[PDB]
Amino acid sequence: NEVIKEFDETVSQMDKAELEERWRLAQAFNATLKPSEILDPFTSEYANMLKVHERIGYVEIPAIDQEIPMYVGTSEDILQKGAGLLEGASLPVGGENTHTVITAHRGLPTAELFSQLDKMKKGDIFYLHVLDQVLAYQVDQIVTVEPNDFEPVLIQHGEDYATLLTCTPYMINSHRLLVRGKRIPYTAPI
Repeated sequence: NEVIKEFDETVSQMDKAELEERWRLAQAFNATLKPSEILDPFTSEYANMLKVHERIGYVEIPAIDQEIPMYVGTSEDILQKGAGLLEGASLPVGGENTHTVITAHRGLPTAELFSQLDKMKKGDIFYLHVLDQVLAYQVDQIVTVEPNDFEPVLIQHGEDYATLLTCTPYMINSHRLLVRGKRIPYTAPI
């Protein structure tokens, strides 16, 4: 809402060369990221090039009428206000051999957040708005796993993936719902 408008307003006032340089720095990070143990979020400075007044963009999910601001990390402060980029995952700038993981609560009293993520189906398309770029991902896999069974958020060579992660069943939170999309061609209108 206000936060998303503010983000896009700020970006539109930024220097084209700086936007380009920031983007390449994110790509460099994604090109050199080593596999690491990725923990369940519910129970740094490395993304600084993406930060615009602490936000790194937003995730747009037309299937559930959501546009949710994104931040770095999964602390409770972050998750009370938007979605968080998971520690150890790729930055949300795409590229071959990348897998970004974006997490949000299955609803809060005053924001639906990922409450309706269970409504998403294979073929649905969601969009990551990062700096002045918009990256489209099409849902190709939906699984629910125990917090201990987290292999599906790992980097797969040759692919460009983005997973939306929340808790499930609603209010029972015994498991995690992972909605995986694969990059499809899309560029924001100029």
